[PDB]
Amino acid sequence: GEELFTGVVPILVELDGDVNGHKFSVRGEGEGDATNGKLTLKFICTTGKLPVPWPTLVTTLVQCFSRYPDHMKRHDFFKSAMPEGYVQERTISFKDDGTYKTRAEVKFEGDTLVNRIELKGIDFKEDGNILGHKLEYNFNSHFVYITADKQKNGIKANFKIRHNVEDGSVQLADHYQQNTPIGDGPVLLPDNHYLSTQSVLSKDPNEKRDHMVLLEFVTAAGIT
Ligand SMILES: [Mg+2]
Ligand SMILES: [Mg+2]
Ligand SMILES: [Mg+2]
Ligand SMILES: [Mg+2]
Ligand SMILES: [Mg+2]
Repeated sequence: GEELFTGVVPILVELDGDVNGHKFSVRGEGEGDATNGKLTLKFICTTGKLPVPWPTLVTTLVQCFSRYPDHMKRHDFFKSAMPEGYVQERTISFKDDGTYKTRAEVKFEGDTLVNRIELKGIDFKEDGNILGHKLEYNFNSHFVYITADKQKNGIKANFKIRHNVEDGSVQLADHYQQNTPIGDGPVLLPDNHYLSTQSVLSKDPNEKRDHMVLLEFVTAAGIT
């Protein structure tokens, strides 16, 4: 799949969500560039006002675009499954609050790398940090710790996302993640390694809808 990730690649993101009964959709459009490890995307709430904070959806809203050092190019599970793609499933547990269960299909449709997601959020506390919109419109940098799954012919990741809250606290969102290939093949099963992740959130001034502009930089490390 590498050759598919030389140069820039256009991206489409689709997310249908339901959190404590509130239903919504998100559409994301942009460009990735795995040589650099760089995404630039604009997501729009296609259905109205987003019932949850934009930052809680960042990890859900294309890890195939991780810049992999040449001395690790063989541990790049994500790229090795293209163009056919992968299923990405997570349990995201917000500390002291609800849980997101997500299922996404990531794959090429022609030229465009597509992310189509269903998200279901349960047990969210009314006027918690999430439903009570107390989270800052920013993001921190994280480590995403990956290991292979012999059995599923795939990988597992595990990381804790730290969301800044308006009172200066930190809402942890614990992430367990499971990826399995779609198409038929053996795929690249990595020894233990991580992704170093960095992200910046911003707004487009001439956009009258509720939206999120995202810049992300990701590179893989942990192997010498
Ligand atoms: Mg949509
Ligand atoms: Mg290198
Ligand atoms: Mg689901
Ligand atoms: Mg309960
Ligand atoms: Mg971290």
